[PDB]
Amino acid sequence: AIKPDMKIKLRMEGNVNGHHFVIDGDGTGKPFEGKQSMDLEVKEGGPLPFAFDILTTAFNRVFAKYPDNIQDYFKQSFPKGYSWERSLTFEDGGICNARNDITMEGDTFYNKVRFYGTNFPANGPVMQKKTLKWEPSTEKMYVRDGVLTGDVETALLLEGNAHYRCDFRTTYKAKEKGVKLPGAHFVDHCIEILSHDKDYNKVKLYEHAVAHSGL
Repeated sequence: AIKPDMKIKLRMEGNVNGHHFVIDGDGTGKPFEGKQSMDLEVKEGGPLPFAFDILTTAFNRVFAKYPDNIQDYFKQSFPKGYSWERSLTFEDGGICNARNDITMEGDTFYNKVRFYGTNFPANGPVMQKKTLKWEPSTEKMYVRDGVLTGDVETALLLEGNAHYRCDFRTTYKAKEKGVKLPGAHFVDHCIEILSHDKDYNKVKLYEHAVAHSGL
């Protein structure tokens, strides 16, 4: 069902601190190598009045290198696909909720992304655009009440040698009843903006991910 080379199509509609936007994406990935890249364009609401870095993790865990010894929930969820809901809790009270419904049509994944942020302080690094990047992290994967869940404790690097801490919780649900849940495991990952224009209206994004048993 999943080919060594797959395409990505994306539309995100969201609002952060009452600021509405629509952002489209076009990309390619190697599901078996755990690599994806995409070109993003802001279609409405630009130039965004907040850090682009808070949207980047909302822009498909099907593009993770899984070893044989861990059940790959994400490749086995296709062709029907799966959804996730995610909460982002920042140290300064900022909160985001994001959801994605992922379908596959031939060699292409379609992503319907929604993103909602609120309670970011006007003087904070997100609304002042002082964020530099996400630090690489490890996702902890386990089952909570019959639902595959993942936790990430990570941080944004800010200008002036400071970090801005964020906790992620994500839940993942296959469209097909019957897709067996995996055992607990880890996913190492890195996300990078490879290129951008002046106000981040056009952005090239890269992600690489590897699943392991922590040895």
